[PDB]
Amino acid sequence: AQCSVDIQGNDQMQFNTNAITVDKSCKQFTVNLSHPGNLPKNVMGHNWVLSTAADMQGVVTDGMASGLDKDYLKPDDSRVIAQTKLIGSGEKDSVTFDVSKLKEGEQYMFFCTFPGHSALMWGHLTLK
Ligand SMILES: [Cu+2]
Repeated sequence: AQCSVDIQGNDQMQFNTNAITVDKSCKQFTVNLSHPGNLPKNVMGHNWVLSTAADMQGVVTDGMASGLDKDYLKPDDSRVIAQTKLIGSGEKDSVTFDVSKLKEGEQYMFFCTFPGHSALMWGHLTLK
């Protein structure tokens, strides 16, 4: 069935959606990230990272501190429920995670951790 979604990050520092719905009948969910545009990873790299709303800021801040060589994400970050690699234009990456990780009474957010991008590149991921 449909327990997957295609997300795009472009040269204008924007995702093509700020809301993803995960049907409760899904046991696992897949996000397929692509990067239309022409800019390379260093100027406009994008990733897809999922965490609780409360942990978002910490994940973003520590991600920047980790550096481009670590795809701007702190290694073994226990706050990260799902993540794709950092990609440049023309590249792609997919990630699958267990829906059981979406704890009851928690609001999940998806965002890009490349320095400054989360200002525009964010969205809600809700289970229903
Ligand atoms: Cu980005």
